[PDB]
Amino acid sequence: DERFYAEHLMPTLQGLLDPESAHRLAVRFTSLGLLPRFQDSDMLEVRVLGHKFRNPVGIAAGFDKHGEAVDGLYKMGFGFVEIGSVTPKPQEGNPRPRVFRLPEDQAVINRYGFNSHGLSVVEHRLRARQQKQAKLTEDGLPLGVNLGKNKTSVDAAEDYAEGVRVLGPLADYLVVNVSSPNLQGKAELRRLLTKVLQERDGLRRVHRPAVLVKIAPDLTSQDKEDIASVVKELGIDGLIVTNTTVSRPAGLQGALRSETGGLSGKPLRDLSTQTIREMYALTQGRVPIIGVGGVSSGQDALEKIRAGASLVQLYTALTFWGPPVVGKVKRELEALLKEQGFGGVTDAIGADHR
Ligand SMILES: Cc1cc2nc3c(=O)[nH]c(=O)nc-3n(C[C@H](O)[C@H](O)[C@H](O)COP(=O)(O)O)c2cc1C
Ligand SMILES: Cc1c(-c2ccc(-c3ccccc3)cc2)nc2cnccc2c1C(=O)O
Ligand SMILES: O=C(O)c1cc(=O)[nH]c(=O)[nH]1
Repeated sequence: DERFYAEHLMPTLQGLLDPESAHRLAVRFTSLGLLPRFQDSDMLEVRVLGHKFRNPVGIAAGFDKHGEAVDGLYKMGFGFVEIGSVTPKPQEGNPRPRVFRLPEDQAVINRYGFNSHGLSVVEHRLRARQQKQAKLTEDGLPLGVNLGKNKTSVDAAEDYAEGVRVLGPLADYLVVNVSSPNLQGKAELRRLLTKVLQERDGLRRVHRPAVLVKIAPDLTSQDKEDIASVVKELGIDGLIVTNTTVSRPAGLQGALRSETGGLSGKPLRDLSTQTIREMYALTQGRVPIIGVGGVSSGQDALEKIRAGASLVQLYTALTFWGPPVVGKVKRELEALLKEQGFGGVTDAIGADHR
């Protein structure tokens, strides 16, 4: 069943379809609940900032950009779902092809360019299931919403504020995405996050989400220091670490390795894990981190948890392994936690800094 997807059904779909087309079909299948069938280990439960997560494996932003398949993503086994990026006004993104497969590297390059249905459409989609989500979140399945700016946009801070106001009420956490491959200084990021956090605080208590920043793996050491400073200063709720990389590590073998765009998957794994490690030390383990980048196995997840991530996201591994990947990562993560003498996931967060 997991062997069937990895060895036969998934390679066949890839052989028959352009990646963006296959992305669209995946979303359709998931939206209709056409999914295969592991559940409910108490070791895997984690309570980040008080909110409780049933397992720590979520679907990264970008797969369900417009909130069309949220329920089917929970049905796949994910412990939380993140949708987006959503831009305020609708925009078409970049011309096609804009998604490229690097199978020799177990990697993807994409330059979607924030194709977004827009805040209004996503709002209605989320409003159509708002009370369903309330009960889901209560039973350990929270929802996150990832916000972008429009490309023709004038005030970037205004775009993120609109997102906070329109979609903040529907979200358990919000993500200010400032790390798309397709900002000036520390004082500029302080001005943006201060506006975002102010709009957030103006929402009613039961509609007041956590606010996380999502950062690139391509930051200089000074950028990471600056983010860490502003994050602790302004009381940002967390970090998502990392987005895709505009770097092109050596030894990438795919023919399409020189396409412009963000590289995801295995070649990002350890670069992503080292940024977690770095951001966790700079914030004294005081800020929750969702680790994302190249994760496709228990060991990939545990390395990021030991590095300081309280939760992990994946995306690219789903395009190779199919929906069975979620069960696989969960099953392995529980086995290695035991093996290594951890009581649960919470016992392991940051365990590498002792
Ligand atoms: C095709 C594609 C589209 C993506 N779109 C977004 C996006 O809209 N917003 C965002 O914050 N990240 C986006 N991402 C990045 C993922 O959220 C994730 O950070 C990145 O792919 C690294 O994870 P992975 O190697 O497990 O896929 C996208 C990634 C891919 C591959
Ligand atoms: C194969 C695939 C998938 C994919 C295809 C099918 C399924 C699936 C979902 C539910 C049931 C059975 C299969 C999931 C993901 N997504 C993608 C998403 N974004 C970019 C690229 C891709 C690709 C790709 O061409 O590399
Ligand atoms: O083009 C996009 O929509 C996009 C791609 C990506 O890799 N990361 C991101 O934040 N946005």
